[PDB]
Amino acid sequence: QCVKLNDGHFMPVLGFGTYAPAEVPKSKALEATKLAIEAGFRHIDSAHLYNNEEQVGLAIRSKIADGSVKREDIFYTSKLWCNSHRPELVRPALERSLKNLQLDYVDLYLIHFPVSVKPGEEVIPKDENGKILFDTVDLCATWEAVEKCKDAGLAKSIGVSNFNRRQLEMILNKPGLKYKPVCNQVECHPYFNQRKLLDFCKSKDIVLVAYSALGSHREEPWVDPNSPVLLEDPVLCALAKKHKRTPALIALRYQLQRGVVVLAKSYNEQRIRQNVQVFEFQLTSEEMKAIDGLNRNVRYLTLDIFAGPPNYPFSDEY
Ligand SMILES: NC(=O)c1ccc[n+]([C@@H]2O[C@H](COP(=O)([O-])OP(=O)(O)OC[C@H]3O[C@@H](n4cnc5c(N)ncnc54)[C@H](OP(=O)(O)O)[C@@H]3O)[C@@H](O)[C@H]2O)c1
Ligand SMILES: Cc1ccc(Cl)c(Nc2ccccc2C(=O)O)c1Cl
Repeated sequence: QCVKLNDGHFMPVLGFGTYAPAEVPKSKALEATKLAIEAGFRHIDSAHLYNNEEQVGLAIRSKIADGSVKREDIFYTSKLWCNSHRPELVRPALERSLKNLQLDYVDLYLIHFPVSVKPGEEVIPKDENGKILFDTVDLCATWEAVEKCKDAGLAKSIGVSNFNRRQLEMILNKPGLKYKPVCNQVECHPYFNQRKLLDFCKSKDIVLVAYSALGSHREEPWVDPNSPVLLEDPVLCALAKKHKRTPALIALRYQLQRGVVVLAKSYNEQRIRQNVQVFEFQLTSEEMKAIDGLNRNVRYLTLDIFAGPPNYPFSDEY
């Protein structure tokens, strides 16, 4: 149920997504994460950006309090947001997440997105024309500061998110590198299966962690409603009928069988319980190949909001 990371720690291969659209009230993240843990999730994904770490930590700590799990059974990821890329601000951001969580360490701390914005409590600062107030930070300098968080024991493992290949080689080839990224958390699903980036990550012992593995929240204005609905896919639905599963389950199983660690968000008790059944069955080689054909280079989360600056990850081929 776990993949060994390039730093020797273990990451459960199914992870619970906690991000939800802003309209969802904060209290739902607490109850959803508790259900997820009860249902069998041990890997929990959050971030400063999500504004739920107080609730997600309470949920985690509640299931420790009631004897469900031990701290060491839980793999909790946080992420450094773009307003704290500056080296001096990286540890303060990690310590703020920890005080919010009331946890002593995160199992994994990621650079969330490689484009920096102006420091300040505003996660998306903007000028009067509505344009983003970008910042100028050496991402290698950011990484050195993330590394010291591992030195200090505040983050068991460290990694990146939304990095392309050239950005991974920039970390990888940096002089004096102490710690490789253990993972690169990116959008990945049968409509955007990241085959090329996945093959690169493997080459460097970097785990690819798939987000929007189920086709994403589809929340406007982040995703176009005219994009195809992954979970309405004819092939996924046929494999669902054949296996007596669901299309979400097919989508999730596909990643596990190609060596991708897979996130899955849901605030619904029924589907939270359904999704941990990804371990109960398996796809054949021919079904895997059919799902491979579904690729349409369809990115749900383009994050145009942050395009323009060079660090914008999604302009390269991969
Ligand atoms: N840049 C980043 O690092 C980044 C970006 C995006 C996401 N993420 C992270 O990774 C997670 C990925 O999820 P996501 O939020 O993009 O969405 P997702 O996991 O791809 O899909 C979530 C959506 O699918 C629905 N769903 C869940 N289980 C289902 C099931 N069994 N059957 C049918 N529908 C189901 C959910 O509705 P219900 O809640 O009603 O079930 C919700 O509308 C996020 O929560 C977040 O932790 C990271
Ligand atoms: C503005 C901006 C820029 C980059 C990312 Cl990664 C995000 N993050 C998300 C955007 C939409 C939905 C979910 C997220 C997420 O990171 O989970 C945002 Cl809000």
